[PDB]
Amino acid sequence: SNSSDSSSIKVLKGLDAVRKRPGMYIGDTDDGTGLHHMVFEVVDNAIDEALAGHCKEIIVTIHADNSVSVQDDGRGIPTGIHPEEGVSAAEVIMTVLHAGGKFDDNSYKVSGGLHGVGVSVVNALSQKLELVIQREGKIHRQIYEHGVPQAPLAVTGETEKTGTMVRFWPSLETFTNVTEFEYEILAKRLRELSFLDSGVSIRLRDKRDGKEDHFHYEGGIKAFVEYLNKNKTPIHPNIFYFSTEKDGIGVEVALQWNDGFQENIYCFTNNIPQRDGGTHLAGFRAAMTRTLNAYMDKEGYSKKAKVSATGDDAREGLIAVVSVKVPDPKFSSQTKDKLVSSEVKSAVEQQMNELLAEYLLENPTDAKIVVGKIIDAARAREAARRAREMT
Amino acid sequence: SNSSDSSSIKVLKGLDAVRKRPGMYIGDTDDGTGLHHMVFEVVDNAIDEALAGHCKEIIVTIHADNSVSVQDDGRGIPTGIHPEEGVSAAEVIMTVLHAGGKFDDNSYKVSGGLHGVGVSVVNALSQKLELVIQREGKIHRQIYEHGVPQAPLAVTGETEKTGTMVRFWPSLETFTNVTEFEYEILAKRLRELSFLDSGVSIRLRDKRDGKEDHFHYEGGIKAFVEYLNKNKTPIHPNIFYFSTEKDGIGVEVALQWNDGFQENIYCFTNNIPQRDGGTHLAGFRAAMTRTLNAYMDKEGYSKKAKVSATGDDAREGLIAVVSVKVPDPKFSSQTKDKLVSSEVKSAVEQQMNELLAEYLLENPTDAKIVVGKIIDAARAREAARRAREMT
Ligand SMILES: Nc1ncnc2c1ncn2[C@@H]1O[C@H](COP(=O)(O)OP(=O)(O)NP(=O)(O)O)[C@@H](O)[C@H]1O
Ligand SMILES: Nc1ncnc2c1ncn2[C@@H]1O[C@H](COP(=O)(O)OP(=O)(O)NP(=O)(O)O)[C@@H](O)[C@H]1O
Repeated sequence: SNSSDSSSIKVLKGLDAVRKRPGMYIGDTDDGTGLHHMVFEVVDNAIDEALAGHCKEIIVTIHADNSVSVQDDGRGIPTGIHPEEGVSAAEVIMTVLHAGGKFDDNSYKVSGGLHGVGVSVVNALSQKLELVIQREGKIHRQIYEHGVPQAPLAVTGETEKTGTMVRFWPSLETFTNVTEFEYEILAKRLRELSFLDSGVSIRLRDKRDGKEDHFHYEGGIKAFVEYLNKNKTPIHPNIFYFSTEKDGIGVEVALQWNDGFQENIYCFTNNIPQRDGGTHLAGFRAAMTRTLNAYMDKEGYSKKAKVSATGDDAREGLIAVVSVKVPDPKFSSQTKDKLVSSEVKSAVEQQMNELLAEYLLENPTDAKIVVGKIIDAARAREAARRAREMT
Repeated sequence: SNSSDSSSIKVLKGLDAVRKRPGMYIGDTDDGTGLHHMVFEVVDNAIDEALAGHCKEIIVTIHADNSVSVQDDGRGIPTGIHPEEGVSAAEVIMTVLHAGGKFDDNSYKVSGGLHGVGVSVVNALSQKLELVIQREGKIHRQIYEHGVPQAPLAVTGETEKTGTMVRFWPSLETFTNVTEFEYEILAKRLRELSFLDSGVSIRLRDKRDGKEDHFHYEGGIKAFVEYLNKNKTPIHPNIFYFSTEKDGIGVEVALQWNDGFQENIYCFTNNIPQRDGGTHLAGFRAAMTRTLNAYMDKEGYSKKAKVSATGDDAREGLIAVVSVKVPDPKFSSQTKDKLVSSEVKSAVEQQMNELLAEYLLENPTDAKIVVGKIIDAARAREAARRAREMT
């Protein structure tokens, strides 16, 4: 009719569709976030090996030629010929969307990975990708150029070591504006990951200027909160912390208040951060609001001060880390920005409701100092409300 | 623990990936978000036929059995066998991810659709999908059960009409909790869709209770702003408006302030709404702040008042519709909640900076009034600010 022939229907094979529409896969290819998510897509997979108790060291290097390599010491990507595909499993996971060992809990009981597209997306959006896999006594190597394998995966040598090293050179045909890696952006994620995974040595090297770091904090998310408050001024001594595992879901929370008025809840799901929060954030906020007000009410603070007390008043100056371990998580996007697994909200809420209530009662000084802050917040808030009329 | 062989890696063929990980394709499958998005994936395709100037009526029906059908009087899905797929173009689009006519401007100059995934995702997550294509004098029908054709696309009759009808029954194996359609959620989308597409009769029929709607507004986004403000109180007679197309990007804005204090900015890219905003919102906000502030300064308002006038105060009680019409749009998620194409920010900002400036000049009464509002808001920002940090 109007160029509406059957031939007007174009089918994009292989990785063509991701290069064509990088947005739904990698996110923002302009503001520099999707470019860094490229390093993160690889790292996450290494962290997944760490979760399964395999990888205990990860080395991220920014090279002078504007490429990053992520080397881990896990089991290594499977190298054997695929039973259904005909080429090495290594090649399958790199060239096929929705191909991966994370479609069940057989290789990874709990993992951030689940889409079977992460590393293939990086490979697709890369001018070149070098893959070196050590496992089953052999060193394996394979070079890619825009997702297309240059030769079949080759056994280049012998080794007793196990591991996977993926080095990629992002395609500037995809990424614009921000085209070079930024050390600090990598350092932040890597540092938190270290806090989230004690025992895992994470080294960050920058071959452009020689800078480097070695994150191996062992204090967990409690030390993480301490870190988040370093150039802050916490108002109470006892960081509220708990780590439960109920109905197959793990919820770990560490939090503390400061004298500032900024709210900062860092939410994670199987170590993947949720910029857009989600069900865990929801369960956490509803739980903290119910609990804090419940304490103010039963303790008469609400009565004393006739204070409203809202979530916002409560979250003012809050530094909290909420990490959940979910067997089969759900994300509303490929970049795991929002957690949509409904069952998680209750999981976090139940635990926050019970355990935080306990915290308040067990830590009177802390509870009081915090309640004061809330009341004061509710006061200044409504004072400003009344100040509208009293202009 | 050690489960890592080539057989470990699974490859989800066809629509299995979507059924496996519906989230990265349709979003939240439990709160109703994804459920209604299913309908919207369909409607959008019809709206693109409408943007292409081929569809004038769209009838969306919520059936008693909780299925929804969308009928359009457009070109109809290509029924001709696909050159390389060896199956009808209609079946290709319905069962193959990344297959459609939006990978170029041949069938559609501009279109919200671009992923070649929308309606196949729908079918994938539908326990049943009925397809009826009235094309080239013939009626073509085909039934799918969970993405699988029950029989090839068959010609069932003769016809004088062209159009596409997709009735789908969501899979309860996918969708949970909110599984019944909400008329209001559909009505809102369609009514704004009617505003964005003058000349397209959009009908809503609820076969559960007999409720019906027929949106066919012609005042464009200006009527849209009137509509949005009718429940409120606009403070100035003239709605700011312009429709330009520079550098290949069409940008159309319509705004008006009400004496309230909320900010209601609706952003669309090819009629697709952006809940999370994006580059068009960024440019809009920027140009808005700059223009007004510039006006307040040149007209000496600030030289008297002694205020900074931040955008957030300039946007109080504002209602605006920002519709961009871009060739190759970029979204950071399949659901398209945030536009990431950087070139649109410059586009919206420049256009706004020019015409908004002119508007304040060409419309004094309005300008002084709005500025009056801004002033009171910025002043109140500081009055409330005083009491705020005054206990
Ligand atoms: N460092 C690694 N060590 C071992 N196996 C790896 C590594 N990276 C990738 N793999 C395997 O290859 C797979 C496919 O990886 P990937 O393409 O990135 O998808 P994924 O693991 O499903 N997660 P996601 O980012 O949600 O798409 C995972 O299923 C792992 O089994
Ligand atoms: N009602 C309709 N009328 C005419 N053509 C249609 C209709 N629906 C779908 N089509 C054709 O089939 C296609 C595939 O639709 P779809 O699977 O839903 O992807 P899309 O249009 O690329 N958009 P998106 O949601 O971004 O993936 C479009 O590319 C149209 O050419």
